[PDB]
Amino acid sequence: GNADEXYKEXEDXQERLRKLRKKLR
Amino acid sequence: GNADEXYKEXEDXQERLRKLRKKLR
Amino acid sequence: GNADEXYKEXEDXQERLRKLRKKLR
Amino acid sequence: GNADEXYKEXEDXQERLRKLRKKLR
Repeated sequence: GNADEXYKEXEDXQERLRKLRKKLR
Repeated sequence: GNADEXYKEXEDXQERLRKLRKKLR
Repeated sequence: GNADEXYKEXEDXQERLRKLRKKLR
Repeated sequence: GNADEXYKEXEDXQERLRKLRKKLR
């Protein structure tokens, strides 16, 4: 409903930050 | 300096999302 | 329970990013 | 360049959290 939708959005943000840290370093 | 400090803050936010996902699930 | 807890955590992350953007610019 | 692009990505993530808070509530 919105539990899985949110979870998915959280892990997409975690992964975008992982990526942005690989860009900076 | 500037880069190292930004890198560490991005890691901190990534780690909070990692914890939020566990709290959600 | 966890609806308000999550909401609060989301707005803290939004505010940390606002802050980090004021640091960069 | 480097700064402008990082600034814009931080703004994009901030805007996603802004939207998630509305979806949660």
